Amino acid sequence: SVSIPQPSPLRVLLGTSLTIPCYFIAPRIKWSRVSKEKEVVLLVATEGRVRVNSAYQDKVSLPNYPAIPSDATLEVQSLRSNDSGVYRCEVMHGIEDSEATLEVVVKGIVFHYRAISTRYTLDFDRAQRACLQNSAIIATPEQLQAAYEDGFHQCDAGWLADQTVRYPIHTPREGCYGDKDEFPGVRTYGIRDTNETYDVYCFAEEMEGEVFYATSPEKFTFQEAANECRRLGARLATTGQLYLAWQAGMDMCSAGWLADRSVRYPISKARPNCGGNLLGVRTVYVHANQTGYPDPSSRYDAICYT
Ligand SMILES: CC(=O)N[C@@H]1[C@@H](O[C@@H]2O[C@H](C(=O)O)[C@@H](O[C@@H]3O[C@H](CO)[C@@H](O)[C@H](O[C@@H]4O[C@H](C(=O)O)[C@@H](O[C@@H]5O[C@H](CO)[C@@H](O)[C@H](O[C@@H]6O[C@H](C(=O)O)[C@@H](O[C@@H]7O[C@H](CO)[C@@H](O)[C@H](O[C@@H]8O[C@H](C(=O)O)[C@@H](O[C@@H]9O[C@H](CO)[C@@H](O)[C@H](O[C@@H]%10OC(C(=O)O)=C[C@H](O)[C@H]%10O)[C@H]9NC(C)=O)[C@H](O)[C@H]8O)[C@H]7NC(C)=O)[C@H](O)[C@H]6O)[C@H]5NC(C)=O)[C@H](O)[C@H]4O)[C@H]3NC(C)=O)[C@H](O)[C@H]2O)[C@H](O)[C@@H](CO)O[C@H]1O
Ligand SMILES: *[C@@H]1O[C@H](CO)[C@@H](O)[C@H](O)[C@H]1NC(C)=O
Ligand SMILES: *[C@@H]1O[C@H](CO)[C@@H](O)[C@H](O)[C@H]1NC(C)=O
Ligand SMILES: *[C@@H]1O[C@H](CO)[C@@H](O)[C@H](O)[C@H]1NC(C)=O
Repeated sequence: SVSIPQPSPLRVLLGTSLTIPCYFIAPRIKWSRVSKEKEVVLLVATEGRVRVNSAYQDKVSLPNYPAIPSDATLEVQSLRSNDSGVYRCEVMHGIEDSEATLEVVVKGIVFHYRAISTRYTLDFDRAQRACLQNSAIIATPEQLQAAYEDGFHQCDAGWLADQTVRYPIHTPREGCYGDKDEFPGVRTYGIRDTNETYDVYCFAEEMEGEVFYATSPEKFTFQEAANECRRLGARLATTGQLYLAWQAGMDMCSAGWLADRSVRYPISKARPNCGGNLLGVRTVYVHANQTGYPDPSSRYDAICYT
């Protein structure tokens, strides 16, 4: 008689802490998560002891077990996008066993943003407006830490909502060592004066509409792309909306204009000729050091948003 007294699905933000109450009426508690075609066992508990999946140590626990033997409440800390899925609370008592499920959707995505004024040109105030102009708000360290645990690697320092300047690193290297040297993790410069200029990390929570490509035989200049999205009853998508679209699996091997006068394209399948065997939002720059948005007269597709 296992029950989870919560409506499904449950939608929570990236970087927060989750609590799934599970009650039931010597028993063996087993928590699992079903995401795509895979299933992961989070923890197993019996006789007052909790064995936790090695990769989820300190992240998941039973805060009320075994102090209350019939309370299998699960707590998940530092919610990532890969912590989304169908959570199963399973209890066994001898040959008997029942279960309850709850689908959890972790909303949001963190992305690095280099502005049209180019590298390290955003002070704390302009770092905040760049996110607002891209369907997002400046990210918190908790959100950046969660994105790093999802594999985010970016060797560009950027402002954060707590007036710190950080960047996440998985593969330490000359130029990306920071304060942490060869150990992986999110580097930090500490709290910085607001007049200092860096990039920024933005957190896009959600979007109501859909992102789609609009093209033509001879492509579009930036202003022609803006008119084409308008003609179709839409508008140019922002960088934040493209990242959310990519997160939902959008793939298009063609660069296109965005509302911030940038040129990007999403890649969800790693091919050599499309994205260079990399996944994510690829940005086209003028100079090889990833500086300078393309000239507005350059011809690209239009990335629209309903
Ligand atoms: C105050 C005080 O004092 N403070 C303190 C501190 O101190 C500090 O510290 C700091 C630290 O931090 O440490 C420092 O800083 C530093 O400093 C130094 C000195 O000065 C510096 O240096 C640094 O900086 C850095 O550096 C670095 C280096 O350099 O290294 C850098 O790095 C970078 O990073 C980044 C980020 O992560 C990255 O990204 C990079 O990398 C790169 O990248 C690039 C890019 O991205 O771009 C790349 O490239 C690329 O790649 C890709 C991939 O692979 C590719 O893809 C590409 O290519 C392309 O591709 C494409 C595709 O898509 O694929 C193509 O296209 C195509 O094509 C094809 C053929 O044609 C076609 O097919 C297609 O299409 C298709 O088809 C077609 C036909 O066919 O027809 C058509 C249609 O269309 C379709 O269908 C196409 N596609 C399309 C779509 O269209 C193309 O072609 C190609 O091109 C690529 N690109 C290229 C251009 O190539 C690469 O790879 C890579 O590499 C990196 N880099 C490198 C070099 O590596 C960074 O960034 C930076 O940052 C600094 N740092 C920082 C962070 O800042 C300072 O100094 C001091 O003061 C301390 O520390 C502490 C403790 O003690 O404390 C405090 O308080
Ligand atoms: C997190 O989920 C994204 C979704 O595409 C996936 O690409 C990435 O590999 C996942 N990371 C981890 C560490 O599971
Ligand atoms: C910010 O202001 C301080 C104090 O006025 C000044 O010394 C410093 O050069 C400025 N920083 C930058 C990055 O311009
Ligand atoms: C990037 O390369 C271009 C072209 O050589 C150069 O003008 C520029 O100074 C370089 N660095 C930065 C930080 O823009």
